[PDB]
Amino acid sequence: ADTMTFTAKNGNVTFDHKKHQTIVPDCAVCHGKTPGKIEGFGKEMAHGKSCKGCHEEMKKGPTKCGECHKK
Amino acid sequence: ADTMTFTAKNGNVTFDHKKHQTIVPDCAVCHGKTPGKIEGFGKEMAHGKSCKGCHEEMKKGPTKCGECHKK
Ligand code: HEM
Ligand code: HEM
Ligand code: HEM
Ligand code: HEM
Ligand code: HEM
Ligand code: HEM
Repeated sequence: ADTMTFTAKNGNVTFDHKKHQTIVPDCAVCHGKTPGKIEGFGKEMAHGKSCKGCHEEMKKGPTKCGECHKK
Repeated sequence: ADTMTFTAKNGNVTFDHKKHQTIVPDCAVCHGKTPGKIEGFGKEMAHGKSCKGCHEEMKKGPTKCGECHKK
């Protein structure tokens, strides 16, 4: 439906945008004031606040390498 | 499901893999013998035969930078 697959040499990472919208109901959490592309998105942001950091803080969702990176 | 994102400093590239699976004759066109991770995939391959080259040769699909790279 609205799943984004981010390529990574160590295993692609599948992100269900629609599901995340259903459970994080404020776009601004991920996008600030402009839902759309996230400037700079890549490894550093994904391993920080844009992906892994939320999972770590909320104790829900993937935090170990292999939970995201699927060979 | 629905799209792949190839992160790039000059604008991420969104790629409808399923659509390409449908219209492009055989997985081997992009994957060789077996579908799996495309070793080396990146700028050189994308600007060559893996992406842009097909679009140019077959006169269908994006060949201009901004048609693929979106900020
Ligand atoms: C210590 C554990 C991890 C290691 C060693 C690791 C390794 C890497 C590496 C090497 C890359 C760059 C890939 C490339 O440029 O081809 C990358 C990117 C990425 N990682 Fe991880 N990763 C880990 C944990 C995670 C986790 C837990 C997540 C999910 C929450 C994640 C999500 C991502 C995403 C989405 C990208 C790609 C951003 C883009 O598309 O450019 N990683 N990771
Ligand atoms: C209803 C609230 C939201 C709206 C309206 C929204 C909208 C969008 C839009 C328009 C895109 C661009 C798709 C494209 O490139 O064509 C996008 C991408 C994205 N969204 Fe959301 N989103 C929302 C909530 C969220 C949430 C809560 C998260 C984090 C959990 C999130 C994470 C992302 C990520 C990682 C991308 C890919 C960014 C990129 O490729 O640069 N979104 N979103
Ligand atoms: C692009 C960055 C992100 C990636 C790659 C990512 C990836 C994932 C994956 C693979 C799952 C498990 C599969 C699923 O249930 O859909 C998941 C679950 C989850 N994520 Fe993320 N996520 C990202 C960003 C975020 C952010 C920024 C937050 C919080 C603000 C968040 C909160 C959650 C939560 C609460 C779950 C648990 C879902 C459940 O238990 O049903 N994620 N995420
Ligand atoms: C002359 C026009 C173009 C320029 C100047 C350009 C520029 C670039 C640059 C600088 C990169 C490397 C990005 C990075 O390392 O962060 C890149 C990679 C890439 N470009 Fe282009 N590009 C052009 C045309 C195209 C077109 C037409 C397509 C689509 C058919 C395309 C698809 C890609 C893809 C898929 C990557 C690889 C991103 C990744 O590593 O995942 N480019 N391009
Ligand atoms: C039905 C035929 C196809 C199958 C079964 C298939 C399967 C796959 C699989 C399993 C992956 C993930 C590989 C990984 O672990 O990274 C993948 C990624 C990819 N495929 Fe396909 N594919 C097919 C057709 C195509 C076609 C026709 C193209 C080119 C037009 C293509 C281009 C790509 C690209 C660029 C990736 C991302 C890079 C990568 O992850 O290796 N695929 N495909
Ligand atoms: C990973 C490499 C490639 C990338 C990033 C890429 C990207 C795109 C994009 C952005 C479009 C326009 C949006 C869409 O119609 O889905 C497109 C269309 C198209 N691509 Fe590719 N492409 C790739 C590889 C290929 C290859 C190898 C072929 C031929 C073997 C091909 C054939 C086509 C065709 C025929 C269209 C036209 C679809 C239509 O008219 O509706 N593409 N591609």
